[PDB]
Amino acid sequence: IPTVIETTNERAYDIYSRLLKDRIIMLGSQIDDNVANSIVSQLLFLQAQDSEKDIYLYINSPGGSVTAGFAIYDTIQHIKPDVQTICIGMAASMGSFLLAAGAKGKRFALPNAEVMIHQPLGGAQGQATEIEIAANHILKTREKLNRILSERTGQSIEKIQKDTDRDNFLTAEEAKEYGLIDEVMVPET
Amino acid sequence: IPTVIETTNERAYDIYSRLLKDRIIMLGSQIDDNVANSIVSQLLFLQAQDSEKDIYLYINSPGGSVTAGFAIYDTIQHIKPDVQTICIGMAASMGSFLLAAGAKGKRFALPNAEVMIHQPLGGAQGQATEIEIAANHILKTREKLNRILSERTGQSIEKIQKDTDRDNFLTAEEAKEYGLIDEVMVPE
Amino acid sequence: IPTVIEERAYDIYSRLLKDRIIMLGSQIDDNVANSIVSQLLFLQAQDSEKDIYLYINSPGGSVTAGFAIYDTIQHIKPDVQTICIGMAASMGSFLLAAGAKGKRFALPNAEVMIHQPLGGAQGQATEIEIAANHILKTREKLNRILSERTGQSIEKIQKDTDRDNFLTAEEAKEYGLIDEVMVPET
Amino acid sequence: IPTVIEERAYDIYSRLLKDRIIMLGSQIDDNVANSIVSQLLFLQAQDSEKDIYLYINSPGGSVTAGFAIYDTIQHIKPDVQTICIGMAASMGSFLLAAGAKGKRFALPNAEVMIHQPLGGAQGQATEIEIAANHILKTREKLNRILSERTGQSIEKIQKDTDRDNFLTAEEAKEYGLIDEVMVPET
Amino acid sequence: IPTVIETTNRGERAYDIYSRLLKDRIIMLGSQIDDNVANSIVSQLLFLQAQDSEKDIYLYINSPGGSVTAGFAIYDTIQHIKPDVQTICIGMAASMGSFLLAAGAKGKRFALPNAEVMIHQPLGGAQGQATEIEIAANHILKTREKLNRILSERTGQSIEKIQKDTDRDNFLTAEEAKEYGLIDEVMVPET
Amino acid sequence: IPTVIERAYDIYSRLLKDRIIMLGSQIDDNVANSIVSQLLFLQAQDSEKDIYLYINSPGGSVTAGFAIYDTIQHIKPDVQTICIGMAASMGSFLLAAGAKGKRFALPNAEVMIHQPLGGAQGQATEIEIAANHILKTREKLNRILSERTGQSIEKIQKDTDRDNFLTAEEAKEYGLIDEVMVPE
Amino acid sequence: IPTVIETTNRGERAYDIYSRLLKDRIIMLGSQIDDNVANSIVSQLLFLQAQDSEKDIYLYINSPGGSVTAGFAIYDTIQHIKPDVQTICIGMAASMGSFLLAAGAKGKRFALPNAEVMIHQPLGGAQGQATEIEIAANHILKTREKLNRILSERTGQSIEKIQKDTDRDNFLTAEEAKEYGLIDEVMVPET
Amino acid sequence: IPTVIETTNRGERAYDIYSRLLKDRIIMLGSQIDDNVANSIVSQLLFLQAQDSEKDIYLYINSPGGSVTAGFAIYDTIQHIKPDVQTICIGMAASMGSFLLAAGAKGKRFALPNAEVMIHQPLGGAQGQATEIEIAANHILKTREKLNRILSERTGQSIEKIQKDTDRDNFLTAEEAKEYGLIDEVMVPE
Amino acid sequence: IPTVIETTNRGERAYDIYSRLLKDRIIMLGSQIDDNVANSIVSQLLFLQAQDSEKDIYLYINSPGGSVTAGFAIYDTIQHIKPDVQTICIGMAASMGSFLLAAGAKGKRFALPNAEVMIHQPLGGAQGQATEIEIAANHILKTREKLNRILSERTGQSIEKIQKDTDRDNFLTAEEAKEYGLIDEVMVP
Ligand SMILES: CC(C)C[C@H]1C(=O)N(Cc2cccc3ccccc23)C[C@@H]2N(C(=O)NCc3ccccc3)CCC(=O)N21
Ligand SMILES: CC(C)C[C@H]1C(=O)N(Cc2cccc3ccccc23)C[C@@H]2N(C(=O)NCc3ccccc3)CCC(=O)N21
Ligand SMILES: CC(C)C[C@H]1C(=O)N(Cc2cccc3ccccc23)C[C@@H]2N(C(=O)NCc3ccccc3)CCC(=O)N21
Ligand SMILES: CC(C)C[C@H]1C(=O)N(Cc2cccc3ccccc23)C[C@@H]2N(C(=O)NCc3ccccc3)CCC(=O)N21
Ligand SMILES: CC(C)C[C@H]1C(=O)N(Cc2cccc3ccccc23)C[C@@H]2N(C(=O)NCc3ccccc3)CCC(=O)N21
Ligand SMILES: CC(C)C[C@H]1C(=O)N(Cc2cccc3ccccc23)C[C@@H]2N(C(=O)NCc3ccccc3)CCC(=O)N21
Ligand SMILES: CC(C)C[C@H]1C(=O)N(Cc2cccc3ccccc23)C[C@@H]2N(C(=O)NCc3ccccc3)CCC(=O)N21
Ligand SMILES: CC(C)C[C@H]1C(=O)N(Cc2cccc3ccccc23)C[C@@H]2N(C(=O)NCc3ccccc3)CCC(=O)N21
Ligand SMILES: CC(C)C[C@H]1C(=O)N(Cc2cccc3ccccc23)C[C@@H]2N(C(=O)NCc3ccccc3)CCC(=O)N21
Repeated sequence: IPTVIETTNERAYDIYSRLLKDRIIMLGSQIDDNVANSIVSQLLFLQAQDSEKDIYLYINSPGGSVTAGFAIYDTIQHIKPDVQTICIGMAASMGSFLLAAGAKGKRFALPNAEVMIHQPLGGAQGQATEIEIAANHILKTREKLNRILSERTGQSIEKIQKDTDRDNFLTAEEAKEYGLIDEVMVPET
Repeated sequence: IPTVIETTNERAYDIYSRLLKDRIIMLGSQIDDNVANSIVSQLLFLQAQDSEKDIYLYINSPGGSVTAGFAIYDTIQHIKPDVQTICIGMAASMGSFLLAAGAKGKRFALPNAEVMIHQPLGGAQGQATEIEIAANHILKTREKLNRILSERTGQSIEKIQKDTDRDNFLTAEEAKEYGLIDEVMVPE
Repeated sequence: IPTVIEERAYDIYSRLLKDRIIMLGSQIDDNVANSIVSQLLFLQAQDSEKDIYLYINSPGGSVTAGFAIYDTIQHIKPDVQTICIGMAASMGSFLLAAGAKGKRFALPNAEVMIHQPLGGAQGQATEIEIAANHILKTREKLNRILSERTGQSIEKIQKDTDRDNFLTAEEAKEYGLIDEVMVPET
Repeated sequence: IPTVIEERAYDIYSRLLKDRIIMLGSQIDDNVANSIVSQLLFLQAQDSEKDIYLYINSPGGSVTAGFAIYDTIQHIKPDVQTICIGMAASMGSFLLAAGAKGKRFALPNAEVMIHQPLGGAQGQATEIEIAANHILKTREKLNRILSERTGQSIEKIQKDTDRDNFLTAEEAKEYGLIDEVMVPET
Repeated sequence: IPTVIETTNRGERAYDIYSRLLKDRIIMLGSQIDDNVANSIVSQLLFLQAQDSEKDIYLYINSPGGSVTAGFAIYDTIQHIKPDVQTICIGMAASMGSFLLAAGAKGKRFALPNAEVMIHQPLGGAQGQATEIEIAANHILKTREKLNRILSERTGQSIEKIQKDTDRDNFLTAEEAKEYGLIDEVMVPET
Repeated sequence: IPTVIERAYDIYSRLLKDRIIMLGSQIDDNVANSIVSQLLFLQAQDSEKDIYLYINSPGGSVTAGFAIYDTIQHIKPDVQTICIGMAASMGSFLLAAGAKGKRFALPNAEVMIHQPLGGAQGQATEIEIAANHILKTREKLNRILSERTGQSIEKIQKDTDRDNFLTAEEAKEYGLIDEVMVPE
Repeated sequence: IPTVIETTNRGERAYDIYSRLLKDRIIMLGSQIDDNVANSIVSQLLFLQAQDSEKDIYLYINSPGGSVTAGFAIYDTIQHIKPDVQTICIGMAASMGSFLLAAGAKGKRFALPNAEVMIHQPLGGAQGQATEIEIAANHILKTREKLNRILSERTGQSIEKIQKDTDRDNFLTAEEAKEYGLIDEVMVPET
Repeated sequence: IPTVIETTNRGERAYDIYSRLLKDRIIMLGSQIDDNVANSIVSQLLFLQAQDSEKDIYLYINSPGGSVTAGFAIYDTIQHIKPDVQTICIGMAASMGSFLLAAGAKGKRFALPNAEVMIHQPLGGAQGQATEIEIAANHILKTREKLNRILSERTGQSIEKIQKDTDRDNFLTAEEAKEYGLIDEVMVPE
Repeated sequence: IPTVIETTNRGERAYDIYSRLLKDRIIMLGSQIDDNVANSIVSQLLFLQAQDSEKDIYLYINSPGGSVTAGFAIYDTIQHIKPDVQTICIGMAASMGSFLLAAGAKGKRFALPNAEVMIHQPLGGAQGQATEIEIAANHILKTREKLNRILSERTGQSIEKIQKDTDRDNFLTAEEAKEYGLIDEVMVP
């Protein structure tokens, strides 16, 4: 991880910390509780710095913990600044959920980025009533995810259910048509 | 596993095979598909030998596969002879279910034998709809087990549900009172 | 595994085989298939008229090994009865359905399950394609034969095998996988 | 593995061997080959006129062990029928094709697969060269014999074995690996 | 990792050797491409643009390749930014590494004389139900078409030729890579 | 392993009744002891009649191989050697050790010859001892192969330096076998 | 392990090949010498004596050696019994295996032409306190003196030569073993 | 890894011992050659050129070799840059390590008296289908020709002799390496 | 590993204890000799020469030995540089460690009273074809002759005596090492 030195009228930054100085947050790995806590803490801090200016959330993630994902989601919605979401490389599972949770009109993906949507994965072991509890829980968390995706894509709950049943790979352009993003970010002129 | 000799007008038997000659079947281990297939085959054979005479099912088992258990259960009910069930040492899970499935009035347990009843155990991993399928399945299998236990003990489905929620250890005497067995087999 | 004696000594499974009963009681692999195939061919040579009884308590297994058993059942002259006791799943329930017309049974609390075939593929994109085309062609093949023997449509079987589908013995009868639920005697 | 009594007692596979049926039902290694070879030589000594039946349900295996079986089949006087049930892949399908002319069969839903031989090489560049030359020479050898026995060209076999190639029984007949699909009575 | 110290009029700065290369707009892609490596490269590229949107960037490539998806994070970011990104293959560029070598700015894709370039199909895996394997197979095949289409655009070779030539591992010399269109020049040694 | 009845025999034991010995696996001390015991027994049964040694082996222990070799040479009967499938390393050595004019291979059988493999670990003088030993055992093997193929020690050394795969026909030309056993 | 059936005037008996050799007073020492192998060989020797105390016994040796203690179980039993025990080295006799080769009856110790004979010191181990290591070291050294003394008696070589010659691994040809006194003759083929 | 502190006119600067050697244009190739080691050495070489394109660079070699590809990253970068790169074998230079020893600037390839130089063929592996093994075999053989050709150019020995001499492991003394042409001089004590 | 601070009147510096010893021209060879340890020691020796080509260097040795090749990297660099390199065995010097102890500047090779010196043959391994084993055996034997020749030169003992004496592990007291010629004096308190 390289270091960059910025000159003034000189401060040293690791490249990711430097991006954070310009209000860019990197969600570039599997989403676990650690990654969520860091992103949450960055979002809260960037608000305290400036509650008006845009934040940029870079997403290259295969997804991960639903619950950790919702830590990030709730914090994005809570804070005053618009949070732009930009999918580069890949956004899958909770990663593509969070891609869709970006501020209205500021959800992007670069041309060859990969977006995937599916159902949540989990597990249950033990007594029949314990398995029932876990099954009811993961199903309730599927309804919750599907409801919010419906709100933010404009697709129906019924269509999202059908389309998330098995792994569903989308192109950037297909993600735009679906409502997961607003624009495909074309290269500059 | 020792060998014994029978005389008459002489054959060598391993001790378990000799018990089988006197219509005694040993269910003495964890119930898996192998054990079930052997017990099923023994039951069918003993019927062909004599469709009138009683069969004796010895049970010292912690239970095991529900499906394999129901292979034994259905075969017991299907055949013409009465199948006595005798719990010695321990009958737990599907083992105690099968103890209760013995012929009416011929379900026994020795004084210090342990009987335990509980819910079926399982597992599910993967997508939400896959976990749903597995959960619906194990719950349907619970209703099925509870319904048959109700029929054979005389207890209500509601009471069996409550009483199987956690592990429930019973004495032989308590098992009699519950309806899982008919008598505690007293000594000379 | 106990021994029974009638002047001749038999292990219990071999004694069942003397009365034309074959035990399919485990995961279906190439060994189990070869044994069952060999038993079926032998029972035909003993008597080509008399019924054979195929006991099924199996979670299924190899599709290819399953089709060894299937083809041999169809090839031989005797009717092969199929009787599901405990559980018949995957290729086990396929073979349950392959029994002679009108002689496919299940006992009351037996469990029947149907689903799609499972497999794997690893390597280059064209290698994965080959494996994917293969498992899909083997799904069509299984679905076609199940359609023929249950009387259900290929389209319905596809829908119904998409995820694991547990059936009661009675539900299996209604579906056409078996002909009768074998009730207890009098 | 069940026992049948005919009084002489036989394990089911040994009984099949009494009727000149040899089971090739597993991965082909040196053990399996040695057993099959020994069975073939014995059956010849019993009767050099009567047909032998080689059952094949194998994913293949050792090329060299395979050629032990192949050479022994060709050497002995009796015709060796080959019958693919379930699956014949790799060296298994090679041996299926090596059966006596006009007596190579497969049951309707049996699976036949052909591909190139698999191997490995590790060490110095000249050691890898030696191993590479060797496996390539053994590919030419296999392809040449398959060409002779199917009637297909060496060039077509090379193209068709490049990647895994799954065939139906009917497709195997058209290809020349077998002479006929063994239909049931109906 | 060696530290070097630079001297100026406002002070001395200490740099790890790689960070010092980054100060001169040189980015090191020198390992298996995973999501971490991609995120770092992307972040470097975005930063170097903000420093100066006119000046060239130099992407050193010694990589066996790796994640296709992580590779496309780097690719899309190269194309998006204003500066030309030079690509220089030293030692080896294979799989997604050679793809990215070809994605350098037109006329500024280089390889040193004894560098190794390899092209092949993407690798993957699938396990489970037949319809799950179908999905994965369709996906990796669509990703092959996507890679082949872009390689066609940037080498000038046809999609049909790239398909044939990537079927199995295909090792190229630097000179062969030039002829193929993966690079523009073999970088000869100086005077 | 199937049983045949004539008196019940496992298939390999039945081959032994007709003086056929199976060398069908990696050569270790167990396999050698069995083969040696079979050879001594078959001599006691009949010291005139031929013995048939089937070979489908990748080779193995040099020392165990020489147990079989010395016993073949010692006994009165001719021991035919027949390579089916594969004969490599000590397996191809033993193929060559068959009675003069009765060394065969079937058409697609594989014969391979190479140097002996080994290992040494510890002090410099311990490695020296092990190196001298494996080199002396190479000379020994090369000398006997020279005697039985008719090739020179120098040519065998060159030809065994790296793995050398031969066809049955090539093995005949080389002198490892006398004939390729054709089908009638 | 194959079965042979011997057909005679009193019967039809079936033998595993090794048991058949034992019927002709041939004992197989064909593996690593541990306590099991020793107990079997001892039991065979005692039985063959009870069968016939006049007739020769034949001890086949193809062994890399092993337990010294187990080896001395075999040695002492050979010396105790009345019959001569011939020893025949085929393939290899090493460590305690070559010791036992030398322990055969005087004039009846053989090796086939390409058999390998090796002699060396006993191997062992010690771990723990200094006085425990001392005990183990004294023990293995006394056991070396014991082996060397008996080898001296049976080869005719001096204790001091055996010590020098067993210091490192010492490989001998059959012919060299004859010259050394470990065997009496190299068994040459018929003619 | 110890730290040394220097005193000058622009400060008092702390260096890890290896970084201090780099300040005097000395690069340490002291481990198995993998892609990391190559990238570091390449980056050091490019930096030392930018510092001063006239002054000599010193490449210390104590390596058993390693990746051929990574080795050629170092080789090509040495040849590309303007400064002479001296090569000095201390302890051991084997496989790609001895190749790089030979790639030093003409007349400035050294080895200390008891240093060990070894040359052999490249090692590799191949697993899978016959055509896959063919591809890998052709590749490692083409890479052998490539290495042999360059060694021929820099030692002055023929391609045929190098092939024969690299067939199995070949250990050389420093003096034998001089005679062979892998180095120019054995560096005697002062 | 503790830190010491040199508090002077001109320049306060912090040093890890080993780096501080290096400031006084003391090099620690205190572990198994591998290529890393050799490269570090070599680099220290070269640096100390550049600092002052007249002043003595002190090489502390507490090592069980290790790589012969790496050992000869250290040996050759000692002999090459202009300063005398003192060698001081404390605790233990074995294998290549005792070789390097003997390679110290004439008259400046020391050992403390209860230090342990051990000499033996080099250890190695060989696996594969007979000709490969031959090559490895010839190599380790040539390397033994090389070590024995240099030990002979620096102890004053004959090559024949060193061969005999290194055949098996040979433990020496400090005093015995002096008598042998591996060191010049036992450093008394
Ligand atoms: C609506 C709150 C934004 C306001 C309230 C509050 O509820 N929290 C709890 C709190 C803790 C962690 C994460 C959260 C995420 C979401 C919501 C709340 C979260 C802390 C917050 N503070 C703050 O933001 N300070 C700004 C700041 C300063 C320095 C670093 C980072 C942020 C401190 C003072 C205060 O009253 N609050
Ligand atoms: C009892 C018959 C009324 C049921 C019917 C049948 O469906 N099967 C299939 C079958 C196979 C395995 C296990 C089963 C368990 C339960 C029910 C069936 C089971 C076998 C049975 N046979 C039989 O008992 N023969 C006598 C016998 C002799 C020796 C051993 C065992 C049984 C063959 C003749 C016949 O019509 N049947
Ligand atoms: C189709 C045969 C019914 C007729 C024909 C044949 O095609 N095979 C091939 C063959 C081999 C193995 C398994 C098969 C499975 C299915 C179809 C074929 C299979 C063997 C068979 N034999 C036989 O049944 N013998 C009777 C027998 C006696 C005792 C045990 C087993 C079988 C030997 C004599 C003979 O001509 N045949
Ligand atoms: C047709 C003969 C000319 C073949 C010839 C021969 O070359 N071998 C070598 C040999 C050994 C093993 C496997 C082989 C496979 C193929 C060819 C050869 C094989 C043995 C064979 N014998 C035989 O068949 N005996 C009959 C028999 C009886 C009982 C069991 C098995 C075989 C013994 C007598 C004899 O001359 N021969
Ligand atoms: C061309 C605009 C669309 C760029 C736009 C934007 O979309 N992002 C998102 C973003 C995040 C990560 C990686 C990306 C890669 C490609 C595109 C976008 C990427 C950040 C960017 N910013 C910036 O460059 N700031 C300057 C800077 C300073 C120091 C380091 C890096 C960047 C912040 C200000 C701003 O409006 N944007
Ligand atoms: C032919 C004699 C020259 C051999 C002589 C001899 O020195 N041995 C030692 C001995 C043991 C093991 C393996 C050997 C292999 C090769 C040579 C020798 C081997 C065995 C042999 N015997 C024998 O053949 N008995 C016949 C027999 C019958 C049945 C089965 C096996 C052997 C016992 C009686 C006897 O004096 N001898
Ligand atoms: C020469 C007598 C001193 C032997 C004496 C004795 O000391 N033992 C102990 C004993 C046991 C095991 C192994 C030994 C090895 C060496 C010495 C002794 C060993 C057993 C022996 N017996 C016997 O040989 N019976 C005959 C026999 C029959 C069948 C098989 C084996 C032996 C029982 C009768 C008897 O008095 N003795
Ligand atoms: C010698 C010029 C002809 C090379 C040319 C070029 O092609 N590269 C690419 C490049 C990158 C990495 C490693 C390489 C290795 C070999 C060849 C090329 C390599 C970098 C170089 N730069 C430079 O040296 N900058 C100075 C510098 C400062 C600090 C440390 C290192 C270098 C940047 C400016 C520039 O145009 N170039
Ligand atoms: C009498 C000349 C032959 C010495 C000459 C040389 O050939 N090397 C190669 C070299 C590299 C690595 C390790 C070695 C170990 C032993 C011998 C040589 C070694 C280094 C030296 N330099 C120097 O000392 N610079 C001063 C310095 C400053 C800081 C730390 C170390 C040294 C660079 C300038 C120079 O011309 N030389």
